[PDB]
Amino acid sequence: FTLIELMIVIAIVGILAAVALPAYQDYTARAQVSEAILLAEGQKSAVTEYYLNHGKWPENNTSAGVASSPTDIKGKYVKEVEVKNGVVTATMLSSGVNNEIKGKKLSLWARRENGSVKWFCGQPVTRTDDDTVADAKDGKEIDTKHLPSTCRDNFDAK
Amino acid sequence: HGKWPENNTSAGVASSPTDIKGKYVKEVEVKNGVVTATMLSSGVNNEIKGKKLSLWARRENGSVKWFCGQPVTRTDDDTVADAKDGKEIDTKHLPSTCRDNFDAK
Amino acid sequence: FTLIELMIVIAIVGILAAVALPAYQDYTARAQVSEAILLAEGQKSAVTEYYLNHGKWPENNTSAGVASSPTDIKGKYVKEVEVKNGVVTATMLSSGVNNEIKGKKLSLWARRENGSVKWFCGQPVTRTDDDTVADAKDGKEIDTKHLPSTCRDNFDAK
Amino acid sequence: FTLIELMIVIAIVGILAAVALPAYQDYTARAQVSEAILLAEGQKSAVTEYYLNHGKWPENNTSAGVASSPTDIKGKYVKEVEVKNGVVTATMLSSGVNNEIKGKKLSLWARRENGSVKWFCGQPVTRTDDDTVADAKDGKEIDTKHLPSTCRDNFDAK
Ligand SMILES: *[C@@H]1O[C@H](CO)[C@@H](NC(C)=O)[C@H](O[C@H]2O[C@H](CO)[C@H](O)[C@H](O)[C@H]2O)[C@H]1NC(C)=O
Ligand SMILES: *[C@@H]1O[C@H](CO)[C@@H](NC(C)=O)[C@H](O[C@H]2O[C@H](CO)[C@H](O)[C@H](O)[C@H]2O)[C@H]1NC(C)=O
Ligand SMILES: *[C@@H]1O[C@H](CO)[C@@H](NC(C)=O)[C@H](O[C@H]2O[C@H](CO)[C@H](O)[C@H](O)[C@H]2O)[C@H]1NC(C)=O
Ligand SMILES: *[C@@H]1O[C@H](CO)[C@@H](NC(C)=O)[C@H](O[C@H]2O[C@H](CO)[C@H](O)[C@H](O)[C@H]2O)[C@H]1NC(C)=O
Repeated sequence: FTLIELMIVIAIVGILAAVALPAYQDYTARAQVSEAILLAEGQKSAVTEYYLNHGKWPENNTSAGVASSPTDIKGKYVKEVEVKNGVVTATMLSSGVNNEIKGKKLSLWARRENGSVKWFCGQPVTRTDDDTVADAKDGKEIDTKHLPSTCRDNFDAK
Repeated sequence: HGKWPENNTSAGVASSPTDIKGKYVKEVEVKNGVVTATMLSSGVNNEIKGKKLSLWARRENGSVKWFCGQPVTRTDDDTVADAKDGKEIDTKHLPSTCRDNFDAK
Repeated sequence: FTLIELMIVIAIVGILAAVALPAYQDYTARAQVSEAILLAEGQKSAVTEYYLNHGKWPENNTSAGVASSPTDIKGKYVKEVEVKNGVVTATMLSSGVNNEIKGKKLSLWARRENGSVKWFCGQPVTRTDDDTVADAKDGKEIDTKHLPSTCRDNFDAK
Repeated sequence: FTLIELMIVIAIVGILAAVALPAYQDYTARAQVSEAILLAEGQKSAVTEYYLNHGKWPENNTSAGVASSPTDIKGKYVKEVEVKNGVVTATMLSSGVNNEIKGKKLSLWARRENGSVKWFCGQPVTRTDDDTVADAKDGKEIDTKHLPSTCRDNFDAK
């Protein structure tokens, strides 16, 4: 006979949350990845200096002169950050993150410019030789959709 | 947090179920993300008082989707089941938008 | 004989407002707290620098090099922000806020990482020693329900 | 002899619409103003930076580094947004709006905090000196009833 204004408006806010659910869920993940990136960076300094001073990429965190323990460079969504031959990889925690990005990671690596180096940011990579890396293809890479426009670099970016 | 709120206080709502009541609603309790609403005993039909429904959600991964239907219990973080017991509001009294089954996806 | 469509629909919008009342009232409070947090932050800079440059936490706002007057770091819902030995506490005004959060506050404190510091955000805390704080247990803490997921830190968080 | 249930219920929905008419008509206007406010903001950035970098308020849009043309910062209910000496005013279109708010506007202005500035939001204002504005009293101000609780600032708010 009457009461449908309360019933529909409680059910439009319910469906509004369902539509606002995936937007906040990738905005959210995309936000948790933007930090793995900040934790990865700032460690470029150590790595850059080590390379320019010696001409060899730092083998591990201790070589680069950073928390000798990967797990000591963690965060809220970051379970750690390891330096492996100049390549700095950031791992996403398992608690406090999206759902399709946890335990997932990215990498920052550089290239000899000769007198200086240039840095790249993208999906996990392994270093082959002092001037070549390759996709750490394995299945734990953070999905392209979660990576900034500034971190879409490919293993062979120059 | 990636975990469903255990109770009202966890969800950050009137720590007391009875504090989320109404004219026909005797309360609303959050039990592991599942929100159940109980029908008062005074001021209602006759075959719906003391009866209730539930709203529960499901991880969409990055977001969640909500369901509305007859009382349900949460089993695991992504599974609930009919709170079969006899106090569910009869299908005839539920909107077309609240006919969801325990296994709706 | 007739007119119940106008009577029920005016009474469903009335009860719709009553159901929409607590949702807007915690969404609202949760919004007024999210600012006390923004006012508290951005003062991390002063405090961080003071600590790293001297190895001692700033005793008060003036030491940290900020509005020497706590009341000078207020807002709409924020009655102020005081720095007490590196701990930055934000107080909720008494006018313009929820109802169960006014005159209530939170704290931001940091911890020596050795070469850098890490910040925490949560319910009011007091500093004991240069690397230890404790619950400013007293009854004026902003209730957990009003605090973001990013500001649920405990006095002993590391 | 009979048919009054159809006659009354068609006439209760008719009067229900008449009662729901003013509610949707201020909820509506109040909604069209909330945007003039969003269009006004986000231009605070340009204005803030211009002031902090030079110590003088941007004279006009071009100075602030925004669509050199006021009319280029319009919307659905917004006919434009002009920056006049740091004061940003938003004008309500003439088509697509309430009825007692079209061609009407509001202003956002700031104040030197010394090292930073604080923003205000309210009824149209004019800038007198670098730290003083005044009511642009003229009759085209959006009525207090249509302004959010967050945009009730007076010319002398500090
Ligand atoms: C740090 O990175 C260096 C990269 O050249 C690496 N050196 C070489 C030649 O690979 C360092 O390892 C050397 O020093 C450690 C010290 O304990 C050890 O002796 C290794 O045998 C030697 O290669 C890297 N340091 C560490 C601690 O691994
Ligand atoms: C709120 O829901 C939480 C869901 O994870 C739940 N935590 C866990 C781990 O189940 C909270 O309970 C925790 O906190 C309370 C606080 O008194 C108590 O210490 C419990 O032992 C602990 O599990 C839920 N909060 C409450 C108040 O129940
Ligand atoms: C600022 O924080 C400092 C933290 O070390 C604190 N110093 C010490 C040793 O606690 C400053 O106080 C010192 O300087 C003021 C200046 O008037 C005064 O002389 C105090 O006696 C002295 O401790 C803090 N500055 C202020 C103004 O309190
Ligand atoms: C932008 O705002 C400035 C605020 O100081 C204003 N400058 C002054 C001194 O008022 C700019 O105007 C100056 O530059 C324009 C450029 O054509 C013109 O030369 C004016 O004479 C000069 O005042 C403002 N820029 C514009 C384009 O108005």
